[PDB]
Amino acid sequence: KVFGRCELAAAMKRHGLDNYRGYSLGNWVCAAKFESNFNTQATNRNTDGSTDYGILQINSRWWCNDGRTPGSRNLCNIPCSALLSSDITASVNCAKKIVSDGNGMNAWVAWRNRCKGTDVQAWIRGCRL
Repeated sequence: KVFGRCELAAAMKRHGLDNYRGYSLGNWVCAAKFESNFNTQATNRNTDGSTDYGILQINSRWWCNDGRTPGSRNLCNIPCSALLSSDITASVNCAKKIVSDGNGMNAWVAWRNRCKGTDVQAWIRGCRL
């Protein structure tokens, strides 16, 4: 699905993301613009061979089942392609837990560089929720 700016994210709050586990709603919409370009079908195989999946860019190495990942933990218990699907109602669950790890946003590389120190609520500005 190709999502628009203001219509790609209203569902996050529909899935519990408002100031969840201390992260502001100012910090969520920035990152996906930096991991799959508002796109759900973008998954990218790192040099590490653990292919990343979804807008979220989740790698096959620590979280989901693809089978081309040796030694994969698969803590998420979900087929990796179940993430990319037109319906995103379940992928956020693993996301909503990835941070509880105590690394929170550390797992994502874009928020730490492109979204850190930014005008984050300026990504939620101008929209109706």
